[PDB]
Amino acid sequence: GSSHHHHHHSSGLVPRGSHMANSGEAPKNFGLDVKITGESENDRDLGTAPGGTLNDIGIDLRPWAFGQWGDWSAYFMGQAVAATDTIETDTLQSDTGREPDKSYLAAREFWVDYAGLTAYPGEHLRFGRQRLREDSGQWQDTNIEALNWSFETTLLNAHAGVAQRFSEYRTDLDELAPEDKDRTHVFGDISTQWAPHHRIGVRIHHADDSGHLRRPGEEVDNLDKTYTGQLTWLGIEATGDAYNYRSSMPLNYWASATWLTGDRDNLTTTTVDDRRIATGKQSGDVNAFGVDLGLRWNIDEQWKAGVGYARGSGGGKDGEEQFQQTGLESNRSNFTGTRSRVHRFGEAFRGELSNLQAATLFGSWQLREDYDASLVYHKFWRVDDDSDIGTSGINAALQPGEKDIGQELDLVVTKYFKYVDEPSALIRFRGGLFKPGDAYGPGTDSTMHRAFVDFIWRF
Ligand SMILES: CCCCCCCCC/C=C/CCCCCC(=O)OC[C@@H](O)CO
Ligand SMILES: CCCCCCCCC/C=C/CCCCCC(=O)OC[C@@H](O)CO
Ligand SMILES: CCCCCCCCC/C=C/CCCCCC(=O)OC[C@@H](O)CO
Ligand SMILES: CCCCCCCCC/C=C/CCCCCC(=O)OC[C@H](O)CO
Ligand SMILES: CCCCCCCCC/C=C/CCCCCC(=O)OC[C@H](O)CO
Ligand SMILES: CCCCCCCCC/C=C\CCCCCC(=O)OC[C@@H](O)CO
Ligand SMILES: CCCCCCCCC/C=C\CCCCCC(=O)OC[C@@H](O)CO
Ligand SMILES: CCCCCCCCC/C=C\CCCCCC(=O)OC[C@@H](O)CO
Ligand SMILES: CCCCCCCCC/C=C\CCCCCC(=O)OC[C@@H](O)CO
Ligand SMILES: [Ca+2]
Ligand code: NA
Repeated sequence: GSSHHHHHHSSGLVPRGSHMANSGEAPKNFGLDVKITGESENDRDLGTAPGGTLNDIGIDLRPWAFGQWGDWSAYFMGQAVAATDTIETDTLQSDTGREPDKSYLAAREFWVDYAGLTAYPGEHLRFGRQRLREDSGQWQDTNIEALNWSFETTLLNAHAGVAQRFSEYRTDLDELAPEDKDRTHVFGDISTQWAPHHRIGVRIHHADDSGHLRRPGEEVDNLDKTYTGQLTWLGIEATGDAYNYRSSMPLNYWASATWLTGDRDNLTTTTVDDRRIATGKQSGDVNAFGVDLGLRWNIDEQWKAGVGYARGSGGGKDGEEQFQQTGLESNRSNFTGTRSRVHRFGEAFRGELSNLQAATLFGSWQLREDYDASLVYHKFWRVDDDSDIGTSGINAALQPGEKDIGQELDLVVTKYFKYVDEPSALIRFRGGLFKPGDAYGPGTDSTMHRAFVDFIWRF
């Protein structure tokens, strides 16, 4: 069930001979996930700077081990990558002692788990570097060192945990991103299925930085923090089979509203002879708000379509209304109603919900467990046209006073195999075409793309 070590993986594949493939089989003690990935990307800086283009291939091997003894269990998954350039073989990868190598080894997960606090198999406590994920992917979808308690039953779901990055556990990245250094996350949620297939819930997340900012006069480089924060996200979420590709209902929906409160100390800098020097810091409250809404029409067993709107506040008095996400999110979810997860704000733009408004349209198709396809359109705007947006897959400056971020068309197409009841492999095309709007200004490329083919096999 939900405690299975691959439960959260987007692939949704089942190895031949596993207990999940046939319940008469014993749980596997080991396996191998093999991934071959090609990536073409051009041009992430919209032509404004040298580099930013990829046309490259790689292999990513992920052996894993699992043991189970009464209420105790334990899991390890390693990772070895070899590629022709530094492509993305991992949708959850650290965004980048921060220069990745073409080839590297990593310890992806390593945890121990105790399920004995209660008799519910959906209840367990997990300690170590582990996959944390909730269904929207907008709060947590990452591998991180954590102590996390899960409780999943028919009428009640709840979770609580703490997490913090201490290393990347990678042979090529020796340092943490500044945003992660000394940042502790505590989180939890409670929800209930108040009617068959409809859930309502509350969610909380708190991030606290124990690190310090550079002092005035000190040089500032890319490994220093830009701010320290104490931030709390408090949300309400309602869903009707939002992320369930097997739904029986004719309509599926999601609605969430999140209030971000707390305080940030923002480092100030100036440039002095081509160098960046700290000049001080300024504190201020944050009082910001995010919303994501979606409606999906299940037209028949195979065809679906829908619409989405999301907005993360921006700007405001001393920047207090600048919404931002936890930093643990992927923003990838099954929001098109298929077995494949899709980036909620574009495979190319990869928007974070921060000073950003997005309108989305999608269609999808699927056949049994054998195929799926999704076509997604997005239009993006800034909320406050004198404030930055958050992270994105585009490295180009925004022009003050322009709200038109751009538009994007994405296509995902997947074949599952090894008709197959429980597939053990897949081949997927995932592409996004991004058309920058007026916020990107003159001299930028008219279009940009990011496209992948992935072949994944689980043994
Ligand atoms: C404590 C904080 C970090 C978590 C530590 C987790 C380390 C776990 C790495 C282990 C991988 C899974 C299997 C190890 C034990 C397997 C074992 O000998 O089981 C006995 C038998 O059932 C099969 O060999
Ligand atoms: C090993 C480190 C532990 C850190 C966390 C401390 C745990 C303290 C005890 C927690 C208990 C949580 C269970 C509460 C809910 C139980 C429940 O609703 O019913 C359980 C019962 O009906 C079935 O056996
Ligand atoms: C229902 C089963 C799913 C069917 C899947 C069909 C796959 C279609 C794949 C198509 C890929 C390439 C599409 C053309 C690219 C056009 C393009 O880049 O235009 C750029 C230009 O318009 C910008 O001004
Ligand atoms: C259902 C069909 C959907 C897509 C159909 C159109 C064709 C898709 C072509 C694939 C594009 C992904 C781009 C990355 C592929 C890997 C790549 O560029 O390899 C470069 C080399 O092999 C290394 O030099
Ligand atoms: C700009 C986008 C277009 C406008 C969209 C407007 C959408 C309005 C937002 C939807 C509100 C969600 C209502 C909650 C759903 C669950 C509900 O109604 O009650 C849950 C239970 O009854 C609790 O027992
Ligand atoms: C343009 C983008 C916005 C479109 C989506 C807006 C709507 C999002 C969904 C939110 C609320 C819909 C109302 C919930 C209805 C479900 C419900 O209460 O069912 C009642 C119960 O009897 C079910 O069996
Ligand atoms: C279920 C039957 C098949 C799916 C039904 C339609 C859903 C798929 C359509 C999605 C994306 C394709 C591109 C749409 C272009 C949108 C566009 O240009 O919007 C107008 C533009 O002025 C900006 O608002
Ligand atoms: C089948 C279609 C159903 C879904 C319709 C789309 C979803 C709701 C659209 C409503 C509002 C979102 C658009 C906000 C636009 C704000 C805006 O353009 O501000 C900046 C403006 O100066 C243009 O650059
Ligand atoms: C019904 C299908 C609609 C087609 C439009 C989908 C847009 C998202 C996909 C993005 C880009 C094109 C995908 C096909 C392969 C692209 C590719 O290999 O580009 C090579 C690159 O060197 C282009 O110069
Ligand atoms: Ca470039
Ligand atoms: Na339990």
